[PDB]
Amino acid sequence: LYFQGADSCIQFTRHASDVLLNLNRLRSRDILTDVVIVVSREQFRAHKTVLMACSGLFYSIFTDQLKCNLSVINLDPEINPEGFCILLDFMYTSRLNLREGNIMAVMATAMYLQMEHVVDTCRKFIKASE
Ligand SMILES: O=C1Cc2cc(Nc3nc(NCc4cccnc4)ncc3Cl)ccc2N1
Ligand SMILES: [K+]
Repeated sequence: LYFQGADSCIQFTRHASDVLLNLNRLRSRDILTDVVIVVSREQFRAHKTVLMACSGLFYSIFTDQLKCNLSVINLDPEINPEGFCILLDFMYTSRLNLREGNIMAVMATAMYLQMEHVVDTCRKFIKASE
């Protein structure tokens, strides 16, 4: 479906989420993935443009003339791979699987990746939990 947006244009309600769903399908089938992110010896395949669109750290890395060519990126080995996995899934779905057992790891990983809206959200859920 579509609607008449704030401008004159026709706007498609599900378009952006459909694009993201299709990018996640590509990721799931390893189609056009162009980088491996390595965390504590676990490898995660992804699309650089999606990483950059969601993360300040990945934005800085891939706009750098030297680093934009890298097909492998190592993160700080103190990073929890589960924390990374949760944020990567978020990037491709808009859904953040936050819970008691993981929220601290997720918040620390989001801070490192410069995902400021996720960091704020984590703060609110920790602050309410106290
Ligand atoms: O009108 C349109 C818009 C459109 C987008 C895409 N792109 C993708 N589709 C899927 N899966 C569904 C699919 C697979 C194979 C054939 N048909 C549909 N996964 C990933 C991507 Cl990137 C494919 C076809 C069409 N047709
Ligand atoms: K670790």
